[PDB]
Amino acid sequence: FNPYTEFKEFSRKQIKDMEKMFKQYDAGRDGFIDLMELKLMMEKLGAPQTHLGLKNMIKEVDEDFDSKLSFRAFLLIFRKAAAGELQEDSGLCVLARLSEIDVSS
Ligand SMILES: [Ca+2]
Repeated sequence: FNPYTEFKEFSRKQIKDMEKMFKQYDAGRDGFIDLMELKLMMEKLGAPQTHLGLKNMIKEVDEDFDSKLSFRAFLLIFRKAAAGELQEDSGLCVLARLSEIDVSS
């Protein structure tokens, strides 16, 4: 898929930064962040989430029904963040905040 045409609100630098973080936490190297990998990510960032909380984070952006996060789903988190669509202090809000990738340009 082409992230550059699908997510025109982000510069190529920003998309590559997001790719850097995505790859860092896809420990399995399969191109997805699954529930267990996302559990570890939230722990490492210092904001651990419950079983079902993590499932709901994935559900919110998993528009392709992978039951895990593709890179498209990951970018969608930042799109929702940048557009004010995430619930205040929700798991996805916290992920985007603690990622250190600034989308509040
Ligand atoms: Ca993976």
